[PDB]
Amino acid sequence: QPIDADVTVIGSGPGGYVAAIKAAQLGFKTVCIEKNETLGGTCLNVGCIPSKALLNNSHYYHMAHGKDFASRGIEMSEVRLNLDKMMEQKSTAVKALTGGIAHLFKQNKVVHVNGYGKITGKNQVTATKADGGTQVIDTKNILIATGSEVTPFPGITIDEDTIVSSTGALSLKKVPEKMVVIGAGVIGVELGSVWQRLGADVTAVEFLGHVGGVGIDMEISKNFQRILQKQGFKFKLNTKVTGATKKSDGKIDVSIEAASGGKAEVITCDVLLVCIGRRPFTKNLGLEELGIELDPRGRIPVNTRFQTKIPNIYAIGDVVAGPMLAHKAEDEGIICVEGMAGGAVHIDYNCVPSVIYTHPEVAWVGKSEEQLKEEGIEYKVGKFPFAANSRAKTNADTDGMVKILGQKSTDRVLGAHILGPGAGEMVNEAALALEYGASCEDIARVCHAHPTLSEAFGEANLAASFGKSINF
Amino acid sequence: EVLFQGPGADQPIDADVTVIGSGPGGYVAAIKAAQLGFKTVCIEKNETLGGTCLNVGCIPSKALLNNSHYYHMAHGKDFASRGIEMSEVRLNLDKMMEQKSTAVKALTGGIAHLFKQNKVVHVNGYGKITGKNQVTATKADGGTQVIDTKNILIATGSEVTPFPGITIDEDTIVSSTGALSLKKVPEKMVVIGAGVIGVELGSVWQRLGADVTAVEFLGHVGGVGIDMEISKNFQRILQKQGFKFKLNTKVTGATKKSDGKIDVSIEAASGGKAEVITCDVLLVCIGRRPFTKNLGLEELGIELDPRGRIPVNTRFQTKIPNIYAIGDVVAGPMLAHKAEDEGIICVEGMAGGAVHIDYNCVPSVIYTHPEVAWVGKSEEQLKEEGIEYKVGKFPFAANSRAKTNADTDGMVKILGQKSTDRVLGAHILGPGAGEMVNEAALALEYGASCEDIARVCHAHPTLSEAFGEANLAASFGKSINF
Ligand SMILES: Cc1cc2nc3c(=O)[nH]c(=O)nc-3n(C[C@H](O)[C@H](O)[C@H](O)COP(=O)(O)OP(=O)(O)OC[C@H]3O[C@@H](n4cnc5c(N)ncnc54)[C@H](O)[C@@H]3O)c2cc1C
Ligand SMILES: Cc1cc2nc3c(=O)[nH]c(=O)nc-3n(C[C@H](O)[C@H](O)[C@H](O)COP(=O)(O)OP(=O)(O)OC[C@H]3O[C@@H](n4cnc5c(N)ncnc54)[C@H](O)[C@@H]3O)c2cc1C
Repeated sequence: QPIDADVTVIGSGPGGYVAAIKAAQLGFKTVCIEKNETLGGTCLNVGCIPSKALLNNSHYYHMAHGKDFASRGIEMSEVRLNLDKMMEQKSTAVKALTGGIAHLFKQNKVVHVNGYGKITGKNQVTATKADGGTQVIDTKNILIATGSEVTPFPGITIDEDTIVSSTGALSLKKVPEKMVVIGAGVIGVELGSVWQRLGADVTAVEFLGHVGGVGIDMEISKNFQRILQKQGFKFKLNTKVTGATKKSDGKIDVSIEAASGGKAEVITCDVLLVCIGRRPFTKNLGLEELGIELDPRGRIPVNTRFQTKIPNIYAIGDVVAGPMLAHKAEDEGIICVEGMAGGAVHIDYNCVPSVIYTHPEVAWVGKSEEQLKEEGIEYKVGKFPFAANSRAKTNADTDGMVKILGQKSTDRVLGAHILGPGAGEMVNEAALALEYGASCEDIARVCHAHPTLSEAFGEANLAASFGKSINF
Repeated sequence: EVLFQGPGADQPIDADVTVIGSGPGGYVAAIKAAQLGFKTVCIEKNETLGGTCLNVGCIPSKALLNNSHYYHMAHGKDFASRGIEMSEVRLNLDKMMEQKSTAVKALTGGIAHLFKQNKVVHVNGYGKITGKNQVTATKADGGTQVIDTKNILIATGSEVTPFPGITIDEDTIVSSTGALSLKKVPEKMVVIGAGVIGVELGSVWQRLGADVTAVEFLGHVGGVGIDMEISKNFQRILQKQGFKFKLNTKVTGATKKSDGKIDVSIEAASGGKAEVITCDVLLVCIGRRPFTKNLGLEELGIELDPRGRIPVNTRFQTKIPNIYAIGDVVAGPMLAHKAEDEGIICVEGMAGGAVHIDYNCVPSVIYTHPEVAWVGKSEEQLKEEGIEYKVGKFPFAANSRAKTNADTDGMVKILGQKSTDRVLGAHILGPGAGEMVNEAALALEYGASCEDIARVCHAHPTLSEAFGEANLAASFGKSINF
């Protein structure tokens, strides 16, 4: 009863489920092992999918309940939130896509093994089911796609009741009266804004001086924070949390101080969301016994084919270095297995976009101004505001700008940074541009349809290339 | 103000470039010509700048499409399915029209401010070319102003094409202009022509509560060059929304009746099956055509083509070499971004630059919900050119952003060259088509392959992943998620 495979994938998130599918499409006898009830990993079950659903639903709530719909002649006397039903739309979307992956596995003849996978030899993986039953897979290659987990806050114990991670925050049973968020990174700002739109009094506390996490352009970050403050989202930047006490009355007392030191203070809230980071997950996988050592941050070191020290054991996604993003994991999955089959293996982390699905959105790809200064690159800047864009103006949705960074000597686009409507979709045109080594002039000369938000991308590139846009 | 020459301002002007018309082609050409260091004049006959597009075209239409879509989401099922519960969703049409008007006004004022900032001299009057190097503007007060100029750029745009025997009065018989400003939602509307303008304006009124039928002489919706499979799928979706179609049908006449309603007589296009349909508002949108009235063309010897366009060469020169023409008044797709691009490169050409534009990289968009957008070649075009191609498709129903948003109609279709994998056409029916097609336009500019695009790290979850998936299916034979 051992299964014989060519490729055994441990984990079914964006890295592993896509790697399983592609490996099957390339002709490899393929197994995928998953410990959880459903397939899809962090992204589908407790990440990107439920968060974007709540961002969409909460945005439309705000449009209806606030001023926006009345200003377009859509009149309603009495707009009410039904939170159970909003959660149910979220849950339905999750269920359909997790079902979708099960179908795709059958369609592609990927064998799904349920259980906790442990590498029990160079060419062997053992999955242990919840009742203790085992299934052994003897296998040519092993692909580790075990992903990430929440980074705990030392001294504060998450219980998913009143002190929640992202997981708990995606499923609160009612709108909290007061919420504090620790970490103003991408996840914190998205979940904070959801709850703020729905009625919560929300403050994010962040040790650093800016919101939106690592690599966000500083000017874009400042402009983004100012807009969110005007919506009602409060921030205490440059601020340390010392501790948090669960109280007898169900509330929480949170002690903070300036990050440099000084001014202690206590803030009370009904829910504390702890989202200071995420970290690679390799627990009880069998690495120590194989001699595969981790790097100081818990990642598995790999070569450019994604091979560990043991050349038939591979790793991809949130368990390895680079941006902890679902598209990044997916592409590492694809190219790893293409490599197994003898092909070239390339991904360029500089061409991997980041998106924040707030309203307004934020999105960027390539280098920020700060990165270009660190590196000593000589660059120029083009900017165009959405207030001068015809589609944004027609939609009455005009916050933000596109900022382009270009190289003086060659006019090469080095980075694209977008704050405003449609940023998430627009950054894909920018990623193609960076992949192709576009000049700012090339982008300015594309015949962008009129009226589109994309025209602002064209115009900011014109400003960088020629010195001046047309419409501003 | 030397920069505004209205009634009363009639001294002779000297210019390097005189642009006749302030639509997307003309106003942008003026701005760019000034930025290149030419002494530039733009002449406009109407009370506001920005032409057809700003005043009676793209801008007000897009505003009503956006607002009417939201009304649909609120008033039907969508908002309730997200737990957003509302008592009594009511249409305030005056207030919706007012949002539209506000946007138009801010953008027309925007162009006036840009002309100032760039030192473009705005002459308010009817321009007529009165010599190889001369334009005379006649103003509203009867006065005249001579511009002695080295180059002339004709950007006089287009007008609605009339329907013989049906008089547009902008009351119950409207053009696109009248349809953009109706006082009330008609109980029933007939639309003559199922081109882009017709389906957009139909759909607006359908959403707002009208019963709508479009009558079209050809066998498909969405105008010339739309891919036939995309057209059929789109038509089907619009039928399920409640928008009726009579294709392969000609209108033989219309009569305004004593009850205020209109009887529209129709037949099969080939003949027979005579029939009458009745409506409260009749929208006539069979086409648009180039506008060159009283421009001085005959006197100069500039002969028009049989469709009324001004023939020009690859630098946009007419047969008189210092007289140029761009935009809706020349050949090619009658589109704002097309006009604007011709304008820019024409004036770069006057300054000594290269003049290049690849029409196979010019997208078209329909701003319905779902949107339709495309660029490059359709299947029908590739067949008739004898090009060997392969197809990749990916449905929005398998895309995570579309699914999460419960916004899943349509697909992306990519056509790639059977041997080289070169992208030859991209055709998108669904949410976000208008924005997404610009990624495809950029790809086509480079001569990119299906593989090239499949390997771009599109962000997750985005609609654009469907674009990547369809390219992957075209390149490798199979996508990941379908
Ligand atoms: C709240 C939130 C929102 C997010 N939003 C976005 C977004 O909008 N865009 C974006 O790009 N990214 C987003 N992310 C990040 C994204 O979820 C991750 O980058 C992505 O899931 C990583 O994919 P992966 O395949 O490497 O690992 P994961 O998705 O973490 O999957 C790892 C899988 O392996 C399983 N597993 C682990 N060990 C074993 C074992 N020994 N045996 C069996 N199974 C095992 C796990 O149970 C899990 O299913 C978000 C994350 C969170 C928490
Ligand atoms: C309802 C509607 C919806 C549309 N939607 C879209 C869309 O979504 N996207 C898109 O790309 N296109 C759209 N279009 C088409 C678009 O409006 C045109 O292709 C575009 O305006 C053409 O630009 P132009 O500069 O060539 O001419 P025009 O915009 O027609 O401008 C010509 C200008 O010249 C002026 N003029 C003419 N003759 C003279 C003279 N002798 N002296 C002085 N002034 C003169 C006119 O008054 C006018 O202001 C739409 C059109 C309509 C009617």
